Amino acid sequence: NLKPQTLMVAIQCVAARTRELDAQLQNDDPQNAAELEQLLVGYDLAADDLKNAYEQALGQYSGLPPYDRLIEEPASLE
Amino acid sequence: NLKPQTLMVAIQCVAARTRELDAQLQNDDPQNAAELEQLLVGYDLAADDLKNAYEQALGQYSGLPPYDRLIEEPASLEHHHHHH
Repeated sequence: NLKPQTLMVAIQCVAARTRELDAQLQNDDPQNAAELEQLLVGYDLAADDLKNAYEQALGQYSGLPPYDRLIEEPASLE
Repeated sequence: NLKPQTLMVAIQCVAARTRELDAQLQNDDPQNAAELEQLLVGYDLAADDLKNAYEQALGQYSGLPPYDRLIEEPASLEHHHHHH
């Protein structure tokens, strides 16, 4: 079983890549952006599966932050 | 449970973010390098755990790719040549 710290890092990294790829779509060649757009739906499906696993972890383990905190866009970027 | 597809995305996103942090550490004047290194320890630990989970996810005759293919450095596969 994956450790809760692992779930946290995965959640954070999938959220960060999703943001980074989204940010550049506007400038990207439309052909490329369209293909990324489809990859990014796949990222969101993965993100949902990770959330479900994390919610199970929140019922098992203490000392974990709320899900919405993990995926929050960092203040220094917004 | 995590689906195989979810594990692949997680593995590849952790690897991508790891590469981004490594590039920052290699550039001039990394700020808070010790702290970037702390983040990388956690990244590495998650990566190892995800690796183990991915191996667990594979059937005996899986179609899914080797783990090493998921984490390989993209630039390492590129070749670049101008026209003569």
